[PDB]
Amino acid sequence: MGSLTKNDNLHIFLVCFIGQGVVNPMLRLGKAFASKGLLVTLSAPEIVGREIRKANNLNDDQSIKVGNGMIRFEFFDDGWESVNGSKPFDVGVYINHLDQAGRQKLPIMLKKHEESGTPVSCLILNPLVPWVADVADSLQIPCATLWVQSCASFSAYYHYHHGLVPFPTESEPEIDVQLPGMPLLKYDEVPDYLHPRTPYPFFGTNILGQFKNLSKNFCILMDTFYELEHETIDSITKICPIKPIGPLFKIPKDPSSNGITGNFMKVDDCKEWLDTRPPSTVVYVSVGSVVYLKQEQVTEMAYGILNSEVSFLWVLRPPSPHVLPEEFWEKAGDRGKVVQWSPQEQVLAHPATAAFLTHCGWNSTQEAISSGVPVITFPQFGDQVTNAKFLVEEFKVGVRLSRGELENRIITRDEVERALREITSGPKAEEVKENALKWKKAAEETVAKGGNSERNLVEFIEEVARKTGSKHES
Amino acid sequence: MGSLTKNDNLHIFLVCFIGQGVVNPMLRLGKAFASKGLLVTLSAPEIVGREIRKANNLNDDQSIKVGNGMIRFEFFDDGWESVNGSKPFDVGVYINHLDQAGRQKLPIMLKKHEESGTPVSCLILNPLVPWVADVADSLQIPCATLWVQSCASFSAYYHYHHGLVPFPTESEPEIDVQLPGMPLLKYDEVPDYLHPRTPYPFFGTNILGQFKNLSKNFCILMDTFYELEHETIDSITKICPIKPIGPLFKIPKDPSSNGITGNFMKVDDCKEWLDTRPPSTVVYVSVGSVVYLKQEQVTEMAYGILNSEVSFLWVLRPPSPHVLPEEFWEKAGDRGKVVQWSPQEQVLAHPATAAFLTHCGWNSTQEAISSGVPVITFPQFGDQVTNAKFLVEEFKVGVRLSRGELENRIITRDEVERALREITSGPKAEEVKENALKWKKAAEETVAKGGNSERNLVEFIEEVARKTGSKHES
Ligand SMILES: O=c1ccn([C@@H]2O[C@H](COP(=O)(O)OP(=O)(O)O)[C@@H](O)[C@H]2O)c(=O)[nH]1
Ligand SMILES: O=c1ccn([C@@H]2O[C@H](COP(=O)(O)OP(=O)(O)O)[C@@H](O)[C@H]2O)c(=O)[nH]1
Repeated sequence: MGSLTKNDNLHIFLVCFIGQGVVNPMLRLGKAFASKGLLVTLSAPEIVGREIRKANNLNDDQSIKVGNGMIRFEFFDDGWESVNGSKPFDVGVYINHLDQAGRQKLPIMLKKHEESGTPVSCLILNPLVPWVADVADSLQIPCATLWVQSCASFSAYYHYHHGLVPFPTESEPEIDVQLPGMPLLKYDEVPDYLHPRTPYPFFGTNILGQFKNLSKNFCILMDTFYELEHETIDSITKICPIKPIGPLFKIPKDPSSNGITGNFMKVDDCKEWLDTRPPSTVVYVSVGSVVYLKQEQVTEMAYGILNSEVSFLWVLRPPSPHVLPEEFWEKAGDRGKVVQWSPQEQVLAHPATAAFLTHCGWNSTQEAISSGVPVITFPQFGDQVTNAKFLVEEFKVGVRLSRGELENRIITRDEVERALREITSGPKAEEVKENALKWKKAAEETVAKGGNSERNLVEFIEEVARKTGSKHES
Repeated sequence: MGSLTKNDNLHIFLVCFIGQGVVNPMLRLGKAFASKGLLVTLSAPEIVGREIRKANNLNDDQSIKVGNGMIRFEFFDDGWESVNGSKPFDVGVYINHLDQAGRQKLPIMLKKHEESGTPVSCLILNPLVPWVADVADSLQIPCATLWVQSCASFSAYYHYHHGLVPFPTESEPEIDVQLPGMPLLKYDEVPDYLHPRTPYPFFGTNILGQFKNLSKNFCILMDTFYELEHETIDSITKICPIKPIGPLFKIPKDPSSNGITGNFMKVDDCKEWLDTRPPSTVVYVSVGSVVYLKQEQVTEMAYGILNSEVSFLWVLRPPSPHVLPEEFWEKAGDRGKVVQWSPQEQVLAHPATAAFLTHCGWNSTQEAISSGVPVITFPQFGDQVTNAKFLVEEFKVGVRLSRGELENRIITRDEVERALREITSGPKAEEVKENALKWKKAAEETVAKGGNSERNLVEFIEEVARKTGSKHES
């Protein structure tokens, strides 16, 4: 191999987009790198940097030490407030703006790190900023992308963008889709951003932008694990350099980096009330922050919860409706608790928790899998309808409530009551609970030393080290 | 009459509920009283007082001088944050809480004003705090209520609560309702909070609480004017002591009190862009802050606006979606402006404004009438469907777009385009514009010296003065 003529650290430079859905997985990846001694720069537009500085207490240089590793923050000015003015935020307009502004700002940052003696070893982007890979390719800087949805969802978008398999069109809106290494998907089980009936076609186009220059990333980091989607991963690896490294939230947390958070919203305290509950009795209900439920759907949920008589912890976050029935609060004093934002990981790990009524976002899908908590699937849009199909039919840890908002119907209180009673007692409840405990074990092993996800991460670091030549001068 | 043996001022004590929809009309009434030399106390729960102190710059005693009159603020602790805790806000829960807390706090405030030499002469409440009239009656303190919807809407709720006329029920959901002095209302033209199909039955119950003890108010102040609803007012006055004093926003504003505002949201600047527009060309589009439009409806609005080719000023306020088509912004550079919160009164008074696409809330309905601006009716829920029927069929200043969200259908872009083109040219556009200019004149006269609304206000002040005996000691 040759005698050592240099002993440089590596410098990982992550580039975020907007919102907690990108910052948190990106920040979790950066904390893993910093615990292994690498210098990590979390970079983001200034509109994100305002929320990061407000949520945390960053010092004058905005950096924390983790051994010889480090997590530092470098926010760049996207010029958005000056250009956008009084207009309401439009993510379709913004993503194009960040493309132009990012291509101007990133080379300046990278050139400065080169002059300052801290050259960037690897850029890591996400699907909504694929221009990072263009700048990386032009500078001969290795780059990788962090896919934060399931591998099933990746395979759907890949085959759609490349036209490798017939998808539902306006002429045939209801044909099934058979993807390699996947179960057969119904027309409404494909990530419905890609379906012609979607009200959000722009969300699909934005995700599809990752695939136009995907081959510029030498590695596709995935927030999933091999045991969970082994058949889909086997089929995709033959085409793309994907490497499952998830669940990102289950990687061992280093205490010297646990002070940093990517969550921007206040967290209500659920631990105190959960501790008073008998084990495996509370049904945790949450649709996240992006889902906005109509009043009529909330009412049927309240009556279903009330008629089911189950104990519950309901995350009912309003915008800036929603009134619950009066009879609900008469009985809620003994049975349930209603909050606006819960500590979901802590809640799913509590011994009082029995099930998770969820909208089936991929983070929640993985957190339920990793916690051994069975689910009631209540998908709304996007890849949720896909995650819901896997939770119930493939992972076999779930009970179905709805098929997504494109079904265009209110889920009645009788449907809510039946699903709640089914996940809490009877033969189906025992089956999905047992399967969920086998997924909890598999998730805890893949991130442990020697696990599939842990090995792929160290392999990525070593591959970066080889490309950088961190121990051989030139 | 007798020799004068005292020379006291009056003390008007207004009690608000929550939100700008109550604070602003209440504050406008208080400013009118203070310009006529009366001491005015604007009272509200502390959760409102936080927004009032943040929006304004109140001194240590929180009072402004207007001649010998005065506007002062006295916020009381409703104990809500301690009781509610981590629960999301529920107006159904809150209104009952404010009932219990209000009945405890108001007598303490009133008793203190009595001991401090500033006894309250008249209490003025609103329909969502009718317990004020109970406390006023027990203390022999005159009280009046401020009805902030149309007289047509009052007559609907009055006859419903008293069962004087058959309304739509679950058995007969589609029968018409004939109210005295009113045009025939279709089943979906009754304020739909009262219809069995409403998703918000609690909003109707809350308003109906005003009528259970309405007869304790010696006067019912109305934010309408006689010329506008003369036939309905004639029929109601025979039963109830109503006195139209509106439009409240068109009462002459005193400069020494114009610094106080009841609006809590930031105001984008539209005057600069409107000044560059040729006269009577811009279609102002706004659904207020309470209406939350789905993405699919926003898309059709954008394409209708774009295909209509009209100039526009669109108030598109998102919660804390909503993405507009890319083709929209290519053409919006020359034709339109999109903001999050506009100065609506200033916008409706600008000579460039041509029409108002509105959700037909009563404040917006009156502001369009008072400004001489024709409307496209786009009602959502509540009394809006009633205001929309009057705007188009009775006031004859409007063009109909939809019949409310209970119709349960997306208004297509072709319907948006047809309505936009109809209000901006052709014979209907000339007719509704001419009628709107006749309502502008009638509105400006009723608030001027000698007008119907102005006389009813001075008559109310004199009646308070007689009950108080402000010039004769005992
Ligand atoms: O009350 C809540 C709801 C959600 N979450 C977290 O927020 C993220 C949302 O995940 P998901 O991908 O399902 O939501 P989406 O992308 O659909 O908004 C997850 O990490 C959850 O654990 C949380 O901490 N508290
Ligand atoms: O962009 C906007 C929208 C509304 N308004 C004002 O807010 C009030 C809302 O009136 P309305 O009763 O129609 O609304 P709602 O009660 O339905 O929310 C009116 O005084 C409007 O002039 C405003 O100043 N700017």
